[PDB]
Amino acid sequence: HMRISVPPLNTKRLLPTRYKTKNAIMSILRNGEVVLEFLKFRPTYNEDRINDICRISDDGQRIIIYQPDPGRGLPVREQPPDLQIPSGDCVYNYDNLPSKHWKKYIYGARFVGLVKSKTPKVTYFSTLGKCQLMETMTDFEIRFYSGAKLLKTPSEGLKVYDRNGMLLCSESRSLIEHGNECFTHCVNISNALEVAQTKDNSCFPVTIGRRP
Amino acid sequence: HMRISVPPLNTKRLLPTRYKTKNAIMSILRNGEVVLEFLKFRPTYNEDRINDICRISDDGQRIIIYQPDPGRGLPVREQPPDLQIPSGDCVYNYDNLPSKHWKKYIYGARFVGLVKSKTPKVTYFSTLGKCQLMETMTDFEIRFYSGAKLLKTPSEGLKVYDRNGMLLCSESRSLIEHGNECFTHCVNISNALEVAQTKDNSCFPVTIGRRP
Repeated sequence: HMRISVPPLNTKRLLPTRYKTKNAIMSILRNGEVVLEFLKFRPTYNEDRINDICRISDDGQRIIIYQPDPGRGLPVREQPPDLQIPSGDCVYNYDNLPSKHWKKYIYGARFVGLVKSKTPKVTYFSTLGKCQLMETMTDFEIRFYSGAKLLKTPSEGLKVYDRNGMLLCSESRSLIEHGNECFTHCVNISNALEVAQTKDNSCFPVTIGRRP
Repeated sequence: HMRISVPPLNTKRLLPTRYKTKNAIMSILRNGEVVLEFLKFRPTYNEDRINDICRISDDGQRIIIYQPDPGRGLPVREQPPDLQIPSGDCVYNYDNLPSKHWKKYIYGARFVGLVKSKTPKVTYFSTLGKCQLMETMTDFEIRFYSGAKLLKTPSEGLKVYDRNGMLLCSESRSLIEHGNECFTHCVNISNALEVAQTKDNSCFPVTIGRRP
C-alpha cells in the first residue's frame, strides 16, 4: 500500500564523481556504483568519522547498508572502501528495502539526480546558440552566439540573461520563444533516439550540427 | 514512359565547395545551388573557355541551361558568374527537362553525390573506434583506436586495413563484425532521427558519445 518516495535511481551516461559535504561523501564509481559515506564527528578521534555506508548498484536495484566498526567508525580516506563480501543482513534490493532505510536510498537518488542535472544528454547547435538538455530532461541551458544565456530547471524556474543579465517585452520574448522552440527539439530528439538504442550500443550523449 | 536516369539531386547539410577538372568546374554555393561550368579550349583565346553553364537549385527541381557569348565563351574566373534574370528559353524544371539536357543534369547529380559521399552525416564513437556514416548512406569508415581503419562504398567494395594495412581469418573477421555492427547502428539512427526532423530545425550532422 505504501511505497518509497523516489523511483529506483540509475547511472546512465554518468561520469565518475565525488561530491563532498558536511554530512556525507557521495561517490559515483566507474562501474556505475553509488557510494554514500555518512558522517559523524566523534571527539574520541576528534575528526569526522564515517558512521554508515550505503551502496547502490548502477540501476538502483541492489542495496547494501551497514555501519562499519560499530561505535568507532572510519577515517575518511580520499575514496570509499572497497566492496567486501556483504553480510546479507545488510543486503537488500529495491522491492524489499525496509522503511527504516528509505531515507538513505533517497539521499543517493537525490545525489544521482543532481549529477544527472549537470550531465549533458543532448546538444543542439541552433541558429542562435548552443542548446544543452541535461540527463534530467527537465534542465536546459542555451548559450547564444551573442552572449545571452538561458536557464531552465523544474525548481528555481526560469532565468534568461542577456549580454549583461536582465529579466523583465521585446528582446526577452524573442529569446524565450527560441528557448522553448529549442527545448522542444531536444526532448523530441531524445525521445526519437530512444528507439535506435540497444543494450550493446548507445545513442547518448549526442551533439547535433554546427554554428555558421 | 521514359524518365531520367537519376532522381532529383539535393544539397542537404552540404558545405560550399568548388571542384576543378579537365572538362568542367563544379561548384556548390552557400544558397545550396549547383553550378556547372563546362569547358572547351578554343585556340582563338588559346585557353580553356566556359562553353556552357548549367545551374540547379538546392533541391534539383529548378534548372537553367545556357551557353553564354555563343561561339566565344568565357574566361574562367575563380567563381562562376552571378545569376542574371534567365531567358526562360533556358529555364526548365525536373518534370520537363528535355532529353537533350539530361546528361548535364546527370553530371550535376553525380557531382552532388560525390560531395555527398565525402560529407559526414553520423558520427558514432564506439568502444573500438570512430564510426562515420556519410550523407550518401552507402559510404562508411571506421577509425579504430588501435590504428586499424575500415572503409565501405557501394562501388569499390570493402577495404579493411590494420595498423599496417592488410586484407586477407582471426583479426579481420573480428574487425568486419564490428564494422557491420557499427554500420547498422549508424543507419538505424539516421532513420530514427528522420522522425524528429522539421523544416525549421535540423537533426544532422550528429556526433554520438565519446571514447574512454
